[PDB]
Amino acid sequence: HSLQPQLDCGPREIKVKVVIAYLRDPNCSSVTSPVQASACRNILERNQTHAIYKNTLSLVNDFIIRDTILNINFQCAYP
Amino acid sequence: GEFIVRMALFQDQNYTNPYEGDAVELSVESVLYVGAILEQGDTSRFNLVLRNCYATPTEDKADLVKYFIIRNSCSNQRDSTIHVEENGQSSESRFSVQMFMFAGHYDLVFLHCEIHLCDSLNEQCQPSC
Amino acid sequence: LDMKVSLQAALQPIVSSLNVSVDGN
Ligand SMILES: *[C@@H]1O[C@H](CO)[C@@H](O)[C@H](O)[C@H]1NC(C)=O
Ligand SMILES: *[C@@H]1O[C@H](CO)[C@@H](O)[C@H](O)[C@H]1NC(C)=O
Ligand SMILES: *[C@@H]1O[C@H](CO)[C@@H](O)[C@H](O)[C@H]1NC(C)=O
Repeated sequence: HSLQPQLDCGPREIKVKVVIAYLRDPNCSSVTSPVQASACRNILERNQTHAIYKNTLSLVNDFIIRDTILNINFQCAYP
Repeated sequence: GEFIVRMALFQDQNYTNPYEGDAVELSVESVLYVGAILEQGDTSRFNLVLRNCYATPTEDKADLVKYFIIRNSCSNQRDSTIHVEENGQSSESRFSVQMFMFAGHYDLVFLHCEIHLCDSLNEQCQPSC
Repeated sequence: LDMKVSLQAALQPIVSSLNVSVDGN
C-alpha cells in the first residue's frame, strides 16, 4: 500500500495533501500546519546539523470510527 | 429517598455471566451489552424507561461533544447498529451498541444515562416510537 | 422519579490501522 502523500514543506507552513483529518492536537482540522513548533503539536527533532518537524496526521471517515484510520506520519527535514 | 438504579456490562447477547468490570477492552468492530437494571427498588410495579442513555469521552456528564446512543427516550438514529432489546416494561432495560471511539486524541469512552421510573398502574407509558 | 445513572467502567478500544510515513525537505 502507498498513498504518495504530497508533502511540500514551505518556509512558514508545512502542507500535506493526500473524511476529517487532524494533527496530534485536535485542532488544525481543515491539511496545513504552521512550522512554529508551538502549534498543533509539531514534534521537533534536531538531529545534528538539521531540524526535522515530525507529525502524525490522522484521517478518519467520521468523528466516530469503525476499524479504519489513516495514520500518516510525515516529517519535514529543513536545513 | 433514592431508588438507586444500577447498570452493568455483559459480554455477550447472552444476558448473564457478564463482565465484572474494571476497564473493558473491545474491538472497535465488537459489540458490548449494557442494561439498566432497577435493582434495589420497588420492582413490583415500577418499570424503568431508558430516556437519555448517551456516551461522552469524559467522566463528567457535561461535555461539548457526546455520543447520543439513544436520545428522545428511544433508538437514536444515525447509528448503523443500535438495538434497544427490552427497554421499558421490565425492571431491566437492555440495549446494544457497537464499540467506538471519538475524534481527536483520547481513548476513553464512557456511558451516561437518564432514567425515568414509569409505573404500570393506569399509566400507559410504555416507551412507544 | 428521574434519576441519572452512569456506567462504572471505561471502554477501551483497540482501534488500529495502516501506518504510513513520508519525507520532505
Ligand atoms: C480547538 O478549537 C476549538 C474551537 O472549535 C476550541 O474550543 C478549543 O479551545 C481549541 N483547542 C485547542 C487545543 O486549540
Ligand atoms: C538526520 O536525518 C536526515 C533525514 O534525511 C538526514 O538527512 C541527516 O543526515 C540526519 N543527520 C545525521 C547527523 O545523520
Ligand atoms: C447462553 O445462555 C445462557 C444465558 O443466556 C448462558 O448461561 C449460557 O452459558 C450461554 N451460552 C453460551 C454463551 O454459549
